[PDB]
Amino acid sequence: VAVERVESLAKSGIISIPKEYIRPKEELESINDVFLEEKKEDGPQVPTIDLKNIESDDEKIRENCIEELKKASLDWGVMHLINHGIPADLMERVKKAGEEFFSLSVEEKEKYANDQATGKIQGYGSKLANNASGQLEWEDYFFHLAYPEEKRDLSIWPKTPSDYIEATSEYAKCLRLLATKVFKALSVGLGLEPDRLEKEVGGLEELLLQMKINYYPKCPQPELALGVEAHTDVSALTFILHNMVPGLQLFYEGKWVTAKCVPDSIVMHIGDTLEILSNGKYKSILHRGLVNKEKVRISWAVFCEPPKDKIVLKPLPEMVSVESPAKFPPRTFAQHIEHKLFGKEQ
Ligand SMILES: O=C1c2c(O)cc(O)cc2O[C@@H](c2ccc(O)c(O)c2)[C@@H]1O
Ligand SMILES: O=C1c2c(O)cc(O)cc2O[C@H](c2ccc(O)c(O)c2)[C@H]1O
Ligand SMILES: O=C(O)CCC(=O)C(=O)O
Ligand SMILES: [Fe+3]
Repeated sequence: VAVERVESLAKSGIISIPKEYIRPKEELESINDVFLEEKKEDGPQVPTIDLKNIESDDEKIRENCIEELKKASLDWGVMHLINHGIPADLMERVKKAGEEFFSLSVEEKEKYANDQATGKIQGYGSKLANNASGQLEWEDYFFHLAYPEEKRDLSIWPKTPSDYIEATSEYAKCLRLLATKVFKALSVGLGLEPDRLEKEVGGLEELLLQMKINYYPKCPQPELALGVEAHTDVSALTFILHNMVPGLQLFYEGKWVTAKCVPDSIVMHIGDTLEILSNGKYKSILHRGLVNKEKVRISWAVFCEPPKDKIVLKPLPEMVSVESPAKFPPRTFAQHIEHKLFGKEQ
């Protein structure tokens, strides 16, 4: 087998992209210039949610915050979080370190190469074709478990820069605390006890935080390919950071909306796991990512997942009634992923 990285392809000189990266004719029609889309101020826009008072002593003020978070989650399922409590400089250090790692040569990064054939899913890689179509996406990435600390495999974490492990582990610790706050506000919104949702996804013991760094090289024909294909996140919650280069688009009310860059904010996605548990109340939105020919785009996504086999996911009893039948059958995290993959393959 040959090992092809998109970064190498982007530097091979080619002025035209391989056939494997061109989307189907029907899909190409919806792809435009990400820079112009970013400028449009008409139509629905991704909501910005302020979490300053999410845990305020003032009852009226606290409830107003919880209510705004609830509404955005029921409608969009995605949002720009501000006043989230995570130090701005810590985030700068995480991004700087990621940029230094991907700044190394491909040959150097290959020393961290993953190997799916033997179950080694953590490390440097690029998505391999997994079905008849043979479609490929314009991106490389690095994936690894970031929390709980005792479950980590530090041996595969970048050794360059020297502070990658230190900054990434502290950031992971901060996100874990923020997740607990979001889970409580969301529980209360559904009329459940404060600790209900986080408990159903594994609690402090079983809940996992996976880190995926997405690297999108410049593309010579940006309107024929996608950085990431259209999909919904299978996680409970997803927290993302980026390098102020536009690219994320959301499929809202039948149309692809382009997300704007909001300084010091953190994008949060409601994932399939919470959508299933709430029987469809909280939305797991369809989204994708565009590439361009002028700037390299990078993003840092942290997926909060429940144990893959230990828990059977299904609508909670309180969310199901004769008038509101279950919208999803019972399945584990692993079985859910397999079902989604089985869909496209078929
Ligand atoms: O490789 C993958 C993957 C993985 O290696 C480890 C893990 O813990 C979760 C994962 O999730 C998969 C997935 C599949 C379909 C989706 O719609 C989606 O959002 C995510 C993904 O393919
Ligand atoms: O969307 C994604 C995703 C998600 O939504 C939820 C989740 O819990 C894990 C995830 O991880 C995906 C992934 C991991 C390793 C890979 O090698 C890869 O190609 C893809 C990512 O794509
Ligand atoms: O790069 C982004 O904005 C997000 C990519 C994405 O959807 C994912 O990694 O699941
Ligand atoms: Fe996603």
